[PDB]
Amino acid sequence: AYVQRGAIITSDGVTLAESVKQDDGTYVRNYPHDGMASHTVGYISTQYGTAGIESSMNETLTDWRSALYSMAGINTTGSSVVLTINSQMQAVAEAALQGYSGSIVVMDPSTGAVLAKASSPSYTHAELGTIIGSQLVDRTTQALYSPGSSFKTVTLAAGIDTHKTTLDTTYSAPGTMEIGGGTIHNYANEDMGTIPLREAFARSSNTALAQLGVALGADNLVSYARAFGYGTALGQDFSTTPSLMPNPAEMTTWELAWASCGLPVGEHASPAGPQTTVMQNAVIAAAIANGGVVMNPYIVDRVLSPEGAVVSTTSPKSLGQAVSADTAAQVREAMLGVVESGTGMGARVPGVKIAGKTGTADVENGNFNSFFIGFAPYDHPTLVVSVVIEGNGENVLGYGAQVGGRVLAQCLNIQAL
Ligand SMILES: *C(=O)[C@@H](NC(=O)COc1ccccc1)[C@@H]1N[C@@H](C(=O)O)C(C)(C)S1
Repeated sequence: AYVQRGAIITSDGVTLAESVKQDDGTYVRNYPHDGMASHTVGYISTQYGTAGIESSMNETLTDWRSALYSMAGINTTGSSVVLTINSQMQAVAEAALQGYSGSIVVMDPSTGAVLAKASSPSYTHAELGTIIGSQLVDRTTQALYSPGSSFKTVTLAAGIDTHKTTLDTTYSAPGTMEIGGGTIHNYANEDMGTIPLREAFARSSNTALAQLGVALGADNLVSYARAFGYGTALGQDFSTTPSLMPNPAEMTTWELAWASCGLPVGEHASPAGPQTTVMQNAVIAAAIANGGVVMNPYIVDRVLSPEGAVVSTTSPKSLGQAVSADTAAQVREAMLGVVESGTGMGARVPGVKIAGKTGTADVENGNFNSFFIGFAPYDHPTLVVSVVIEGNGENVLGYGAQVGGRVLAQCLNIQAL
């Protein structure tokens, strides 16, 4: 502890972590704006473990002289870390989760840079010096959720990219339908008649999208999911638990039908899926917004020497092209429909074209979660949002979309400055 640890700063210059020298000789870790991006800034605690940047960039932040403790402070001084996080967007995301459990990720679609990353409930660093699904879980990257209908984005992308369907192709979308010996149902058993795929997607018909998933087959469904990041521990410089899909060979038709609507119901050796992180949902939206090119997200922009010189800069890196540019353009158009006339009207913001996909998924004892992935502006997107609002007793139907749209609009205004 005699070696001064480097600082952690936002892209807009807000210091979130500093080490301060003491007369004693040692350094104490200070956290200005304590409470901001806590899970991302992280900590090193005996009781609570290690997390975030303090942990992952520990060496950067962290010979004859080594044998002398009195000289530790002299030779080495840790380098600082500038994050991609913008403090104003981070504040926007934190304000939007007040009163709720869940998370939000805002990301640049062309690079995968994480501009805001918020999990709720959260905590302060002061609180770690006391006794405390807890606040410590990072719901953006280390909690897995059934994505529900937000995953239809992947089903749609795969259907179009394999040239098995088009947005104007019609589908029967009844209230209930037998598939693989089990029943699939639209929400509220709504019978929508025969409708084009773009409308089945905007209105989020499970019966229609399940039919597409069965037409694709398990290999295709899983393969496309993986091409968007499933099975990868996303993040160049932060830890994300991989999103999961089953071994396609173990899937049944009924399982496949539900999986295509974002509900993991499989029973077999491999995991049931899809199970997703919010960060993964953001990566999917970004890929779609970025002409199909998937980017490995990152949260460190650059590293600075104690003197203030740039030691290294992170380079954006692609995880591949999951779908063609033509496919991505069709998926974007379908997502515009979700917001302009479908289940995502709550995301609309006057004067800006926002596109996205909603989902709602049942969890334990009558609880359900609301999801939204989206991007803006529709034409030439410069931001992507991914949201989950956990209901845990409260009815949060459509909340993801409302939070998502509000966050995108506020972040676009910040970008314009
Ligand atoms: C996708 O998520 C869909 N979900 C369902 O039909 C199951 O939905 C619910 C579970 C619990 C409580 C209420 C609904 C279809 N898409 C949803 C969406 O948010 O887009 C939906 C509610 C419109 S139906």
